[PDB]
Amino acid sequence: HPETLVKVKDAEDQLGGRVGYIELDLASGKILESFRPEERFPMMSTFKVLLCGAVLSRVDAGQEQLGRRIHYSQNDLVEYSPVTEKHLTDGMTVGELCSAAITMSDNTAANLLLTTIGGPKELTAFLHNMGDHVTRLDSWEPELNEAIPNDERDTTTPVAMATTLRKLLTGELLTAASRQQLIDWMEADKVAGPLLRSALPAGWFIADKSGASERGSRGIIAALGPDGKPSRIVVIYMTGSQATMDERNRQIAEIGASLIKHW
Ligand SMILES: *[B]([O])([O])[C]([C]C1=[C]C(C([O])=O)=[C][C]=[C]1)[N]C(=O)[C]([N])C1=[C][C]=[C][C]=[C]1
Ligand SMILES: [Ca+2]
Repeated sequence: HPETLVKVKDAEDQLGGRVGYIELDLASGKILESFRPEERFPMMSTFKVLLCGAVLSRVDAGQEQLGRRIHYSQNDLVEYSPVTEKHLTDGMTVGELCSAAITMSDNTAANLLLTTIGGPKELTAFLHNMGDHVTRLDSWEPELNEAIPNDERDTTTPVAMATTLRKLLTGELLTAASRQQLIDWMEADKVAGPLLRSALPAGWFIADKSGASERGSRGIIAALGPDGKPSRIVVIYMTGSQATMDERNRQIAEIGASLIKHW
């Protein structure tokens, strides 16, 4: 069962492109191990967590309500909108939109939530304002990461993402209720079964968020640990290859197995 760094390097040998990885201790924030920690990768759908962090920050500031209902029309729908496409008559609450963006990777939900904050540049401003001067969102879904490769637009680094996720889940950046709501949505993720979850032993906690481009890229962010409580953050990104989705998934699952077996 290869050591995690050995397995990450092997994944990159087999896939082509780059694989980036970091593991942080959740309590201390210390980097436990990493590979390409400071290199840029496309965020893909992993940004949806950060988006909902910004929404929750607005809640905490008295500027938004999770119960506020948003109506939208057929013309607002984009690709990969399995939840929002079923609510054209009734609309969805802000909190429902975050649940759908996080748990189902719903793209229209994410775009609606981006409208609530004024667009991708405002999410960047939110990240900047929490001390992340690396991560940037510039585009909407689904063009995010599909229109001509890393111009630094729509990218993060493993360390920036892991650091920022730790601050959202543990900091007093968010209120206790909002921190808990964010991790609850990640825990309820429905679409990342083939990834880290496939390696997870019974009894363990995981809160995660996956992402994909059609070709070349995959990723996941997670807070996980034994005995029902998260104790570490893991971020894995891969980009730049011509590997199949099955291949990409397999390699993330095998990195997961290594990190669990060598915990
Ligand atoms: B997202 O990664 O930006 C988004 C939706 C999506 C999420 C996931 C996941 O694992 O959470 C898997 C697949 C799609 N990506 C896209 O909209 C992207 N254009 C896309 C579209 C089709 C297939 C793969 C990627
Ligand atoms: Ca290499």
